[PDB]
Amino acid sequence: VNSFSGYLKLTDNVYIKNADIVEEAKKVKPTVVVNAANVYLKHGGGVAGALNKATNNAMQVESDDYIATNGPLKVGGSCVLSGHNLAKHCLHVVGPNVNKGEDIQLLKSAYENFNQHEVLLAPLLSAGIFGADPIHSLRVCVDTVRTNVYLAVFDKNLYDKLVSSFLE
Ligand SMILES: CC(C)[C@H](Nc1ncnc2[nH]c(C(=O)NC3CN(C)C3)cc12)c1ccc2c(c1)S(=O)(=O)CCC2
Repeated sequence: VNSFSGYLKLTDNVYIKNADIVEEAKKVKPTVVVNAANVYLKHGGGVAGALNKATNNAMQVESDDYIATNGPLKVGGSCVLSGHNLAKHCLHVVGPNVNKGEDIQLLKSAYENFNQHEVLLAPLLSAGIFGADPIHSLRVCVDTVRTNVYLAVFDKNLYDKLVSSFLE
C-alpha cells in the first residue's frame, strides 16, 4: 500500500525519518524494502539481521537457496527476492564496506539499483559498521536516485545531524 507518514521531505523524491526500518515495513506495507546486504547474503547482524529476524528467518533460508545456485553478488550490485511478511519484494543491495577496505566509489553503483523501483523503503547505505561517512552516503543518495526513496535512520542523533547538514 506504500502508506508512508511522518517523513521530512529533503528533495522532490528523497524523504527521511528517525525510525526502525522493521517497524516502518510493518506499518507502511511497502512494495519494496531495501536490505543493506553483504555479497554472500549472510544476514547475521545490523539492518540485515533485524529484517531477517522480523521474517522469523524465512529471509535467510530463501537467501541460502539463492546463494547455492547463483553464487555471491558483487559490491555495488543487487538482487530482488521475496519481501516475505515485510514487503512484496526485498531488494538486497550491496554497498561498499570501507571498514574492510572496499571502494567508497561503488556507493554510487549501490544506490543506482533503487532506480529500477518507483518507490522504496530503505536504510542509509554503507553507514553503521560499514564505516562510510553518513553525510556523504545521503549526498550520493540525493544525487543518484530519481525514484521515490523513504529513508529510515534508527538513531535520533544521526538523524538530527544529517538533517542539519543537509539544510546548510
Ligand atoms: C546508521 C544506523 C543507525 C543504521 N541502523 C538502522 N537503520 C534503520 N533501521 C534500523 N533498525 C535496526 C534494528 O536493529 N532494528 C531492530 C530493533 N528491533 C526492535 C528491530 C537498525 C537500523 C544502519 C544503516 C546502514 C547500515 C547499518 C546500520 S549496519 O547494519 O551497521 C551495516 C549495513 C549498513
